[PDB]
Amino acid sequence: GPLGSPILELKEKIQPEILELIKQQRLNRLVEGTCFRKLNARRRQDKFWYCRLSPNHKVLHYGDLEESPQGEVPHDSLQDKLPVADIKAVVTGKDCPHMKENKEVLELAFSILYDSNCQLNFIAPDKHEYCIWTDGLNALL
Amino acid sequence: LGSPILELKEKIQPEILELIKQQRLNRLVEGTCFRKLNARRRQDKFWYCRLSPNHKVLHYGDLEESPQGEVPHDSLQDKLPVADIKAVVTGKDCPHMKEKGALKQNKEVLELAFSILYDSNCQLNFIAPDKHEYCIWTDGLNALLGK
Amino acid sequence: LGSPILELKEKIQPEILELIKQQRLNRLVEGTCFRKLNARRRQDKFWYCRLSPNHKVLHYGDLEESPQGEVPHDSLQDKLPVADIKAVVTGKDCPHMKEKGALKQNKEVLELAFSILYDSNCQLNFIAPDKHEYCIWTDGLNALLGK
Amino acid sequence: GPLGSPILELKEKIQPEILELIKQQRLNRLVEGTCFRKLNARRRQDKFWYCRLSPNHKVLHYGDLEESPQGEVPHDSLQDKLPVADIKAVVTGKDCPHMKENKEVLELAFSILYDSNCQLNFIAPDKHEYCIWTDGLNALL
Repeated sequence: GPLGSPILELKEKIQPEILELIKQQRLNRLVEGTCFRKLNARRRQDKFWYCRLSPNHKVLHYGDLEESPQGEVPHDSLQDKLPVADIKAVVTGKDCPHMKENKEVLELAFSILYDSNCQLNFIAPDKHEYCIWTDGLNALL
Repeated sequence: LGSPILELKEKIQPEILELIKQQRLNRLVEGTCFRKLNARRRQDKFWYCRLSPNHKVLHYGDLEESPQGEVPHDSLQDKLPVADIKAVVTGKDCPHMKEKGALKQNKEVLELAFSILYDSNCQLNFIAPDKHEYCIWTDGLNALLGK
Repeated sequence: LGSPILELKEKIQPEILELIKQQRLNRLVEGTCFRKLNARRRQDKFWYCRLSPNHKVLHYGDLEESPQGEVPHDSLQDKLPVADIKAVVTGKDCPHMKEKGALKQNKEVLELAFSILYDSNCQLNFIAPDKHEYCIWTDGLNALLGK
Repeated sequence: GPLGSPILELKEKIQPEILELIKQQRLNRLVEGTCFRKLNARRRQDKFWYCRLSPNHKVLHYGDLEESPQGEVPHDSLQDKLPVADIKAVVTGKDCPHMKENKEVLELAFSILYDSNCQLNFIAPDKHEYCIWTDGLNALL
């Protein structure tokens, strides 16, 4: 009473809540993160590099790992960081600066462009990890 | 080619918005019995309005009483093609809420009033029987038009 | 450890059912003004019933008129702890729909009647003002109890 | 009119439709399928083996591939088939008959038990494919 009707709550409440929870889940995939292999390591062992979103969603954290992790990678421990605010664009495939030259690698390549003319270049280990980053970056941006 | 990780954004999310949208519209397909406005002595005092199953036309027609069963789309005299709708207005902005003489409405019914403007001179004027039917129509018409 | 492919079943699906559930319950938190039953000459002719924000207690109390603003939970005389509810009955199975004398209800209101049975002798008896409020209460009580 | 209210459609319509579409999506992941490497091939090349659900959801189809596919694998072309009706159980990890003996492989192992005491044993290529099969089999069963 005496105005308004729960008939409205499908559009006014249920719909935005569902969009929000799907948004949050696209972002939480990034918070969890991905371990990438250091492809040009020429160390005796395999070397790894981790990238993940901070818990408040405002900062990318990334850095070298001595081993592939079997659990959570604390973000503050990683060497490097990138304010999400400082991201200009995400580019994909042939558009990536490290891809100017191979059909399968192009499907896995993405780059984050930031600042002056800086770029954080990736080659995802598989198409699921690739989709996690590109979809999560779309949500973020 | 292309991971199932994408189907939250690309499949589940639009299919959920489509379900919600279709439900808002199907509430008008069911339709509503309205009190007839400017009804003379001895004329039918009700009329029914419902959206066609394909969501393309509003069917409507007078009724002698509030119906106990379903009123099929085809049995209603009149059609208003949805494409012909200019706008929906509510409350004080409805022509039937601007009557000055014997046709004036009680102000008590202001929160219940809406009109569909079509064809740059015409209205379908409504007074909802209640606030829930009001919301069915205004929310349903939002879905049919903008959102 | 453990893929994001699982979060359709394990995260999105339960969070959607929880949203829907919480909405059905929050419709009772808003509550409804009911017509007072067996009201004597000069007694308050309305009463309000609403669920506590934590969904644990039904608050209710008499009102002199149908309220224009919100009726806060705390201002209502009486509490019925949800845990104390045995059952919900409807229509012909409501005690107030079995009255034989001066307290009998018009049969027209049968589809609007429901009662909450509590404490193995007591009822809160309701006649919903309309079919939409009826559904708010019956659907809301289903969510509070079974589903 | 004159009975019922759209207030009911959250519980009676929206809720089951959403469960159904999520069900359908867990099953469609299987319809698309997964290419598995033939780990004990000792052919000159890599050999592959595909497994997928039929479009009507009633039959598993699987068989050897000469190459990793870059597209849709028609199900009728695959050598073998398994009525879903004939599936007794899905077992996981240490419970798998091919796992009686290695923490990372156990996380990827699953077996479909069918018929007499038959078993179709798998080692998923990655944790995403593993989850696609186990979640999809749960939906199916």
